Amino acid sequence: MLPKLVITHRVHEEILQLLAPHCELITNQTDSTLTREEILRRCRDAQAMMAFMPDRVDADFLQACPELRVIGCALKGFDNFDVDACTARGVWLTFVPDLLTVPTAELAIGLAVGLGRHLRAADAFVRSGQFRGWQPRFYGTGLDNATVGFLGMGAIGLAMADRLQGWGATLQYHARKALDTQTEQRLGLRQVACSELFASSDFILLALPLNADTLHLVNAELLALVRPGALLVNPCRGSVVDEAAVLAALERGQLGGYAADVFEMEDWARADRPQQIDPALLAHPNTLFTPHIGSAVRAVRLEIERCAAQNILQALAGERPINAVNRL
Amino acid sequence: MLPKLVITHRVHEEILQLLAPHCELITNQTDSTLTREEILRRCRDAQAMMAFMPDRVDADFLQACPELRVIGCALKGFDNFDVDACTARGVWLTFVPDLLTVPTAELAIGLAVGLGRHLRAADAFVRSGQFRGWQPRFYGTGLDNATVGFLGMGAIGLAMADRLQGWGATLQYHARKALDTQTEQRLGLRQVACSELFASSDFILLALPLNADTLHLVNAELLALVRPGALLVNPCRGSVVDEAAVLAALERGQLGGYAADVFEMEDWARADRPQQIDPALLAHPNTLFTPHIGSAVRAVRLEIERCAAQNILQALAGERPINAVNRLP
Ligand SMILES: NC(=O)c1ccc[n+]([C@@H]2O[C@H](COP(=O)([O-])OP(=O)(O)OC[C@H]3O[C@@H](n4cnc5c(N)ncnc54)[C@H](OP(=O)(O)O)[C@@H]3O)[C@@H](O)[C@H]2O)c1
Ligand SMILES: NC(=O)c1ccc[n+]([C@@H]2O[C@H](COP(=O)([O-])OP(=O)(O)OC[C@H]3O[C@@H](n4cnc5c(N)ncnc54)[C@H](OP(=O)(O)O)[C@@H]3O)[C@@H](O)[C@H]2O)c1
Repeated sequence: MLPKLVITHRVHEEILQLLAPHCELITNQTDSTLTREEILRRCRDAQAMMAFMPDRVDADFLQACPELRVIGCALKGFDNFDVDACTARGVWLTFVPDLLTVPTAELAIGLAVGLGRHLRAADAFVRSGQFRGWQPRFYGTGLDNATVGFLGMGAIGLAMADRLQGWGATLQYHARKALDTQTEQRLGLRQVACSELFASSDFILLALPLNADTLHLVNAELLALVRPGALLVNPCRGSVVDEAAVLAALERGQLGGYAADVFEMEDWARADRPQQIDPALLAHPNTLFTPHIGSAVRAVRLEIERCAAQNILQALAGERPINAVNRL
Repeated sequence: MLPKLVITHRVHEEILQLLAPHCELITNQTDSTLTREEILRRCRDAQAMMAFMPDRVDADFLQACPELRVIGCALKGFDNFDVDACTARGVWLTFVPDLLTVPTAELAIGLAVGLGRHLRAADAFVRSGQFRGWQPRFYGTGLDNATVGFLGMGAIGLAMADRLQGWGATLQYHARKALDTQTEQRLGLRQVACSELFASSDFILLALPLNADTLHLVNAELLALVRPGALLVNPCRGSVVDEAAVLAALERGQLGGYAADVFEMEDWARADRPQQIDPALLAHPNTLFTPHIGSAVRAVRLEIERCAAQNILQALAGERPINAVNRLP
């Protein structure tokens, strides 16, 4: 009787082969996301769960799954997992601290450039077959000589700052805690107040987790302070911004653009979670969107799955998992 | 009697105000490109011309405009301007050496990320209203741990190299003349043969002017060498590549993607240029295109127009324009 491991989404064959000698595998080798009800059913007598972005684990889920020893998350932002409840029940919660960082930072910079330069409309125009040569059109905003503000300066904030080093921009950030002097000085980063960040940045790049303190942090009040025409890029979590306030800011022309890889409709732990992205936001010309593909780099996804798998195996062997989010 | 200046495309009002005290202005303050016949009509008795990327000046053009003393180009690559004919006829030709470099480099890296990460299709999907959370589609290629190859290492090549410093890539390049060692070492650039560049790069970024030597340089022979899935980005000139060879390499799935800001159809000096981009190339999913917007940054275009205007004014005053491309008596 090997301990039962429920894997909620498809995994590489290499990962199944890695886990097989140690676990009874209850797998979902399809392209689909299963219902919460079905996931809960599978986990009833499970000793381990490998969880992904669409998964949500609350105190009630854990209570109904009394044999769970570890939830190994194949992600960085564990906002949909009740860590406190995991700890109270003696359940390890693990994440993937580094592997998602660089692919997400690359995408965020791609979105900043694409948004500033009208990539969406530009490509549509060429693809229409109507291109006849250069025109005095599609004039946009570049990074050279601009001020770029980072909200949050953890892994992704740092990775984005690294990647903007040759770009002729003035870099500033707001964080809860100051970056160490050497890193600040290396990256040419200046620490500013949150309001100052919004008032003086031409590009605003969000790099915050979603928690109680950051929920709707980017609200109407804060957006009212932005330089007219400022560009906002959200590769972190949807609910860090109030998308309705963002749309309003775009429509009044105070916000020059919004680019996002993440959306409020994805934040399952919210009882009042928006069920869709507002069609008016989707239709706005000053936007650029991606469907949570921040870590969707082909080579990286096997490594992410492997990280989660190794953490799960450590927990099942009675070790402290290397990437445990909590302490028991 | 003031010298007549023909400005073929829309400029900022400030530039009109700068020029008006010294020139009779014949303007095109619309978003349209006028016909060559209309431009010739306007330029017949003009002393000056401010020219843009859609313009083409050949021997015949100059012959029809015997009073022209300066053509001030609001651009860097003057491949559609016969400089030899200008020089022979005593006409200054001026360009903009540096201002276009940085915004074009920014775009090219944007195109590299956009192409590698299926940004075009990803955005189309989200906007459909059918987004249902994290999903299995749109897995792509990143720059981290990838080999990035630059063909050419002039202003744009160097600007791109500068901008990729923190990206965790292995950078290599081919040029006719190598950079010095200190620069190569600081930027982590290794010089390789052209064939090796194409056989070993995950991303290939073009940074060449269009001339006799570079016309169709990126042809079937070179594309046949690439790693399955290699991504090609062209921010320089369309005709540096053979777009038919590119399409074929895409269709067989050897070339992973092609992103371009520039197209063979724009290269007016070529008598055998295509008149459009192949519909099949436009229809291919592994592509990302922009309509020659390399320097389309609002603040930069203003400074580009200012540069062309200043050069024109210098020439009309009887002095050598600071950014003259040619030398006269
Ligand atoms: N789009 C994607 O595919 C993708 C991929 C990976 C991650 N993400 C999301 O992006 C988030 C950030 O990722 P990361 O790897 O950079 O996480 P990280 O390394 O934990 O960095 C987050 C930073 O934000 C700071 N912070 C927290 N609350 C703050 C507040 N109220 N004001 C200012 N700063 C605050 C934290 O500082 P303290 O240490 O002081 O709390 C931390 O330094 C993740 O939590 C995840 O939700 C998205
Ligand atoms: N998309 C846009 O909007 C946009 C904007 C600006 C420029 N451009 C285009 O991009 C081109 C490059 O721009 P740039 O500013 O980098 O020009 P650049 O500073 O003149 O650099 C071009 C480099 O290519 C090299 N080269 C010339 N012929 C070559 C050959 N046959 N083989 C290998 N290398 C060769 C040159 O070196 P040598 O000294 O050895 O010849 C030079 O170092 C421009 O000419 C223009 O056509 C496009």
